[PDB]
Amino acid sequence: ADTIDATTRLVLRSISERAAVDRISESFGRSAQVMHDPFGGQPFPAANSPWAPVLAGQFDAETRRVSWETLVAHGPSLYRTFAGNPRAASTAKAMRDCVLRQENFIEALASADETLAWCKMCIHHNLPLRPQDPIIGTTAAVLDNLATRLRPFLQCYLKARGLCGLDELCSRRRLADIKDIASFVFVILARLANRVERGVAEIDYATLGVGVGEKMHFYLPGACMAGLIEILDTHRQECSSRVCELTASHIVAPPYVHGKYFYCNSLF
Amino acid sequence: ADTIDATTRLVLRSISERAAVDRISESFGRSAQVMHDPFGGQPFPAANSPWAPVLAGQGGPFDAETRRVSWETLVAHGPSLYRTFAGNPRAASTAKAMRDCVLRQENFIEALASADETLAWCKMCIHHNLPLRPQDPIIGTTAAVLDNLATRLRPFLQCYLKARGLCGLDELCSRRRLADIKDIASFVFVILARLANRVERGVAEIDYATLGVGVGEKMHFYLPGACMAGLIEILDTHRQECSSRVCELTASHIVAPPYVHGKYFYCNSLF
Ligand SMILES: [Zn+2]
Ligand SMILES: [Zn+2]
Repeated sequence: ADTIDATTRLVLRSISERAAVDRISESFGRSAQVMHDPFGGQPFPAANSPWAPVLAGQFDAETRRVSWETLVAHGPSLYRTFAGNPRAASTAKAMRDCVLRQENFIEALASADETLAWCKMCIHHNLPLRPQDPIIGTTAAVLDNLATRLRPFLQCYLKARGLCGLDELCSRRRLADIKDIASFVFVILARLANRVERGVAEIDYATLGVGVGEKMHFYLPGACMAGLIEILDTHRQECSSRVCELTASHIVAPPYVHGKYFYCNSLF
Repeated sequence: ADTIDATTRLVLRSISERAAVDRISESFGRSAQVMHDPFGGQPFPAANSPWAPVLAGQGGPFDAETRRVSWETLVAHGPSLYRTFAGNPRAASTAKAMRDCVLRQENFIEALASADETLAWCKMCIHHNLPLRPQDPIIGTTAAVLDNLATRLRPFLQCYLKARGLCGLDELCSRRRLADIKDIASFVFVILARLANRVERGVAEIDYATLGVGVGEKMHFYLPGACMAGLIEILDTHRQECSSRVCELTASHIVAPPYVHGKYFYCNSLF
């Protein structure tokens, strides 16, 4: 019969023996210490780089904003910085992974666009797509973030479109399944993340839906953000579910209104 | 061959034709307006309820210290809130929808607290021999705290679970077997996955066995606060058995989330 074994039950209760405010502050202190100088004195070289501000171990969207034209011109420089500094890149990748997994909804949308715009730029210049660089390497993080936030909404929305469920889209990972902006974002990110996870040497352009001799003309920078905000707004015109309208609305307008009832902690 | 069809490419490119700063302000306005009075005329009745503060469309952010209860207080006052949930299905569905959104956007410490809130609530129901109902706002949003914690801890747990000789995160949440529980991490994810599964299957009431509790038993193995205390602990101690620098970095940044590095640009050509 399936059950929690006796010894494990003791392990779980024994948590109380080592739980205390003091112990918590000491444990936090050790993690805080790690975050003080994570690059350990081997940051990205920033000499003569236009990306120096974001290469340092020192984020405001508007402050770090670039036009597409600027990304085309200076993109290769950042690409070369990533490729030429493996230790810093692994550091950066680890940190970026955590950032993307805790970003709010608007921030997550921007990270999705940062990812695809970065791929668009590489394809524009006929550069290989490098799974090991910090941006492509953390595709799964923004995918996971967006899936967690949008899953309830997409359960209804994707049904209205007559499309596969979110889980199905992300497991099938077929270009042929893309029929709207939601399926585009999740299928492409899922395809990209899957290639990264398998540890391929480089990522085929077809992964991004780009054929031989073509470029990523069907994606414009900002489309993830603009597109997903729009359907969160417009789906209510075709849907009679109040629960759905609340869900869509609260994603777009996140200030807390209701839903927490108590905090109970007997241990510290 | 596998390709993005031409019709869909038209749809995708047309996003630009409608994208504008104004349009975004208008859309945000419509969502903000819904959130002005989400219970829309049918709030929880709160007369002579000790839970009145958290039953209204509150005016400001949830305060963990103000809304703190001892286990003894939860046992005493729990049945009242339970009765309010069960007695007001329309208000409860509204509450459940909002809580689901909250839990899916909470930060790591908040997520831990919501896991304990969920399990302590279950333990209180079991204490009183009350049915576990999927329509209950707290039980009903189990999947939300599950998804959030999984998103945040997945890279850490890949290494940690392997060191403990346990199943992977995905396997744990797929198999959903009590026999796979051998530590706090597997406990939290297996139990939440089991509970979330019963919720989505729309059962009348959820068997206590779902939470690993047999006939007449009281969930002795769970102490309120164990999710938060336990998971904070392993994020601290795993580095002692693991030689990986980047794993230590991952664990530390989860515990200490202020931004340091990792974002490179913002590019939006549409608005
Ligand atoms: Zn809907
Ligand atoms: Zn490790």
